[PDB]
Amino acid sequence: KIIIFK
Amino acid sequence: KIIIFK
Amino acid sequence: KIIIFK
Amino acid sequence: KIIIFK
Amino acid sequence: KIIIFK
Amino acid sequence: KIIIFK
Amino acid sequence: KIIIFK
Amino acid sequence: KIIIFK
Amino acid sequence: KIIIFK
Amino acid sequence: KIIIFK
Amino acid sequence: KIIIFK
Amino acid sequence: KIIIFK
Amino acid sequence: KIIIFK
Amino acid sequence: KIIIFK
Amino acid sequence: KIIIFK
Amino acid sequence: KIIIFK
Amino acid sequence: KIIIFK
Amino acid sequence: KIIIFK
Amino acid sequence: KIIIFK
Amino acid sequence: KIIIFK
Amino acid sequence: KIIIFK
Amino acid sequence: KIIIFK
Amino acid sequence: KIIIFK
Amino acid sequence: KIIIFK
Amino acid sequence: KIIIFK
Amino acid sequence: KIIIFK
Amino acid sequence: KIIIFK
Amino acid sequence: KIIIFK
Amino acid sequence: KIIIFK
Amino acid sequence: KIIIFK
Amino acid sequence: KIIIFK
Amino acid sequence: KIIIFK
Amino acid sequence: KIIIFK
Amino acid sequence: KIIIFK
Amino acid sequence: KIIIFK
Amino acid sequence: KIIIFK
Repeated sequence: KIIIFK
Repeated sequence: KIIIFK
Repeated sequence: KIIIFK
Repeated sequence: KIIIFK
Repeated sequence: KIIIFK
Repeated sequence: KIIIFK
Repeated sequence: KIIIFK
Repeated sequence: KIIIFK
Repeated sequence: KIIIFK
Repeated sequence: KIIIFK
Repeated sequence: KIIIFK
Repeated sequence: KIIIFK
Repeated sequence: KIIIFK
Repeated sequence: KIIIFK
Repeated sequence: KIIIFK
Repeated sequence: KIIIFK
Repeated sequence: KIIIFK
Repeated sequence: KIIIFK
Repeated sequence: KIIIFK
Repeated sequence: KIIIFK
Repeated sequence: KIIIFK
Repeated sequence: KIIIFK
Repeated sequence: KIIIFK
Repeated sequence: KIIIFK
Repeated sequence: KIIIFK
Repeated sequence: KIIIFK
Repeated sequence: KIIIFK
Repeated sequence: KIIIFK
Repeated sequence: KIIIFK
Repeated sequence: KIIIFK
Repeated sequence: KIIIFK
Repeated sequence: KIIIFK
Repeated sequence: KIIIFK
Repeated sequence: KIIIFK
Repeated sequence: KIIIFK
Repeated sequence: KIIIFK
């Protein structure tokens, strides 16, 4: 899960 | 989980 | 968990 | 694998 | 693996 | 693994 | 809110 | 809020 | 709030 | 009166 | 009266 | 009166 | 509210 | 509120 | 409120 | 006379 | 006369 | 005359 | 009178 | 009169 | 008169 | 030979 | 030969 | 030969 | 004779 | 004779 | 004779 | 692999 | 692998 | 591996 | 002879 | 002969 | 002969 | 042989 | 043999 | 053999 933002 | 922000 | 910020 | 540059 | 540079 | 530079 | 990867 | 990776 | 990685 | 010039 | 110039 | 100049 | 950037 | 940046 | 930066 | 916002 | 905001 | 905000 | 700029 | 700038 | 600047 | 004004 | 005004 | 005005 | 070159 | 070169 | 070169 | 001349 | 001449 | 000439 | 520049 | 510059 | 500079 | 790479 | 790499 | 690297 290399790049995640929320 | 390389980059995460919330 | 390499970079996390909240 | 991910690469970002300018 | 991640790379970021200028 | 992470690398950041200028 | 603003987000940049460059 | 402002976030930058460069 | 301001965050910078360079 | 956010920006004014004369 | 945030920015003024004359 | 945040910035004024003349 | 006003925002100016490059 | 005013923001100016580069 | 005013912010100016580089 | 010259005026610039950037 | 010259004025700059950057 | 010269004015700079940076 | 001459002016040159970028 | 001459002006040169960046 | 001459002006040169950055 | 090369000449530049900018 | 090279000449620059900037 | 090289000349620079900046 | 503001700008000349030969 | 503001700028001359040869 | 503000700028001369040969 | 990456190669740059600038 | 990365190589730069600048 | 990284190499820089500047 | 070779030249590289910015 | 070789030249590299910024 | 080699030259490298900034 | 001025520039080579392999 | 001015610039080589392998 | 002015610049070599391996």
